[PDB]
Amino acid sequence: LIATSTNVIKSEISLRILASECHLTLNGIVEAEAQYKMGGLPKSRLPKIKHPMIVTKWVDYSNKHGFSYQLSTEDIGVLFNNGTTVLRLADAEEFWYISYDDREGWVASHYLLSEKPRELSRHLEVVDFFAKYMKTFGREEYHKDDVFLRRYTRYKPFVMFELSDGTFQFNFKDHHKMAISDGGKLVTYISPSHESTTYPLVEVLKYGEIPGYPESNFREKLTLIKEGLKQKSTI
Ligand SMILES: [Zn+2]
Ligand SMILES: [Zn+2]
Repeated sequence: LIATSTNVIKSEISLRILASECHLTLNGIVEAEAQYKMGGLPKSRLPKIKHPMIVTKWVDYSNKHGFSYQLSTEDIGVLFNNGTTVLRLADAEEFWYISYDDREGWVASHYLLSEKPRELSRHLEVVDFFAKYMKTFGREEYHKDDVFLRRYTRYKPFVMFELSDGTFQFNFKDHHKMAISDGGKLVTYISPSHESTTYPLVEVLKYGEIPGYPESNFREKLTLIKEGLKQKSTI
């Protein structure tokens, strides 16, 4: 696998955290494969099926001062070239400014668009551009499921998204998408018509393919996924 591009992470602590999640779900995938091959049944209660956060839209321009994406919450993020992020909530009133922190890797600050700080004014002009184009977070109820994009990597066969809740999303050339969550225990298949279905990974392995989508070439995709995770874990 040869990454054509990826965002630059300047923080060693951030890189450690990223590598840990890559390591974590790769281990999970390998364990699911071991359960399939050797038949062990974990004492642990099975993973509750929960649809993960997904990236529904993204764009990688060179001349607009950032990478941008939309999430299934309809939140819009801009990943700026210095590695900071503005995450604009779908309500079009609140946003997070996310920057580096020497203790936690990333830190997020809560703002209102109506009370925009002057030192983020140009950031929000860029965010406004991408909002037009498209059309960490505490424990408050409105924010407890908030997620942002920590790292993306573009490969020829797929683009890989690493979300802040530990979910990994893989968009393949054939417009089949797969998201791995819950430490590699759950796989979410997103069809080319955006029909979303989530399964325990071990169940898909035993079945041999994604239910309802025999053309999705699951085993090749899972191999690519493992290669992606393995590579990113070495940084
Ligand atoms: Zn380990
Ligand atoms: Zn808020």
